[PDB]
Amino acid sequence: YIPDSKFYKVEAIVRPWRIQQVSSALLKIGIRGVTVSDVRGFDKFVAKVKMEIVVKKDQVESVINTIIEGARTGEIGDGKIFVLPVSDVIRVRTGERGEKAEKMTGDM
Amino acid sequence: SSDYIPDSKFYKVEAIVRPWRIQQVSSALLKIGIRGVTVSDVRGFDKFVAKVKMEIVVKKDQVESVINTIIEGARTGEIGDGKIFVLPVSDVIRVRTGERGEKAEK
Amino acid sequence: SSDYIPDSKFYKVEAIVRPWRIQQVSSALLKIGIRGVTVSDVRGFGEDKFVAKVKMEIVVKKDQVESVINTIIEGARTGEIGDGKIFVLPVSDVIRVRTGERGEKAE
Repeated sequence: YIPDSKFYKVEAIVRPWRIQQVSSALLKIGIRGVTVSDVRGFDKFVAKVKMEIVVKKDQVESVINTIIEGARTGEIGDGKIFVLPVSDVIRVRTGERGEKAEKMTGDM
Repeated sequence: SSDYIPDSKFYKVEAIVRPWRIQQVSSALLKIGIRGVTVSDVRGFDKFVAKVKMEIVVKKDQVESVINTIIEGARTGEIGDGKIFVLPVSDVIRVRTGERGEKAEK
Repeated sequence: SSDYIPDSKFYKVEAIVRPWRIQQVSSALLKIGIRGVTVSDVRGFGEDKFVAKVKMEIVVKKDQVESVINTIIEGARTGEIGDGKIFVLPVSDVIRVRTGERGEKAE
């Protein structure tokens, strides 16, 4: 990927009713945590949700594929996935940084 | 300089602007042929100022027209008009088809 | 290292933290002269059960990043599981809407 980076944010803008399917699919590949927020596409709007996950470079393709598995319906309006370089990941609780900081360690 | 660092094929143009200027920005962007803007409610400084984040991912060569157009739609002249951020995007994937890169952009 | 990869003039510091720590993080940043933090509500899905968090975003110069990280931790840390994470992403440029000022003038 260009830019090259140790970590990447995978940002998926998908249908709100596909949250659980994407989340469950990610869990199967060891991605235990996703961050979700409400967004609107074009007072007429289309409701979407942004799903954000930060992973190591070697996990990006698996994450993309897994999100598609959960989010795809075959109908126009399935959304888009963006990949952005992440220079650093820090765990607030411990100050751990990098690989020691990327995994989600919240309660299930 | 248009040669943004880091170099990337795509960039996210992220604008934090006044909530009431969103239709104006969207319309202005439509006038230059750009669609697919995503909008979300954010807040700046339990007292807050309501703002809207508008996000559009485009090719490197579209960035300057997008910046100019957002300003055109969002500027009022008063303090609090907001800011625009440009961030490198390594790839774009259309969920429906699996198309990647330029095919997936619009 | 402070020499972040990718190398960039600016970086977005993105903190996903406990909602009740907003005021402490904002105050702490103010104490080091940092203003212009933007916040939004997010849901940690990782019945439709979730954890409420707030995403705090600030775009700063490369040389402000370490102070910003440390200050956010100071404001947001409780020591208990669930304090959240900070992400750092390169930002190629900042533009002020009112003036059209770019680069450091805008940031």
